[PDB]
Amino acid sequence: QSPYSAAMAEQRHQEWLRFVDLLKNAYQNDLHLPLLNLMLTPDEREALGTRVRIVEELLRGEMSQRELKNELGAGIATITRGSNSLKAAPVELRQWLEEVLLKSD
Amino acid sequence: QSPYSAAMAEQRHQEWLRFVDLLKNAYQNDLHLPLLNLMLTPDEREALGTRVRIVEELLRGEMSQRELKNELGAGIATITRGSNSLKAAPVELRQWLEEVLLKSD
DNA sequence: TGTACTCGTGTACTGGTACA
DNA sequence: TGTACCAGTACACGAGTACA
Ligand SMILES: N[C@@H](Cc1c[nH]c2ccccc12)C(=O)O
Ligand SMILES: N[C@@H](Cc1c[nH]c2ccccc12)C(=O)O
Repeated sequence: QSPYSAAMAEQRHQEWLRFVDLLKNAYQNDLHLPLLNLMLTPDEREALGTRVRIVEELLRGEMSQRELKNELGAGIATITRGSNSLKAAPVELRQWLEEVLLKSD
Repeated sequence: QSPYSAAMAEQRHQEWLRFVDLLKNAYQNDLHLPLLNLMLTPDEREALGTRVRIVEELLRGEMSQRELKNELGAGIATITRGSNSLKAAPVELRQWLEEVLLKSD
């Protein structure tokens, strides 16, 4: 059993909250897409316009191969793979994610 | 019926904005990490750490130089891509980065 | 027969060398 | 001079296959 610097949410590999404070401080206005450029490949317009499009239906249909995740977008894998959402675990904090969507509780 | 996209239309690409306003709100704590991974790019948790960290230090003066780009974590193709990064932004969006470094604020 | 999951490839990442 | 291509890593984006 090794010791741990307090509990809180960030620990072991935090190095991210210092990232959000500046990443969103720009989000307030149109300064959310100026970060998807200074990094060259951040042209994730498809990795964002198509990936968000996967939960968009995963939280409603979640049937995979039936709407248009890839026939004209991109998700077939990024929409059916969502079944593995455990990777970024939604339920852990989906509680707030649903708060801004449904969180019917 | 129609998405009405003739003039302006909603907040322009609501797909990215809906993911920005929801981010900042949860970006305050760890409610954004579930989304940054289960709805953005999760293995990118390292990519963002290294994609901005290069621009972060780029404005400072390091993380790129036949040895900083590497010691940084993967800035070589990145540090160099950082130049191409201007591609997703004609020095305008990069201007927000300066807003928190030299532009003014 | 249908559908789900897993897999493929290109390249995110990571970093080295050569060229511009 | 540093990076862009290129090499490596392992994954992402994207594809296909297998089972039910
Ligand atoms: N996540 C960034 C990673 C990146 C690629 N090349 C870069 C150059 C500089 C900074 C970041 C990057 C992106 O989407 O591209
Ligand atoms: N970058 C995320 C995007 C993604 C791929 N497949 C998904 C399935 C569901 C939700 C998101 C995704 C990932 O690699 O996982």
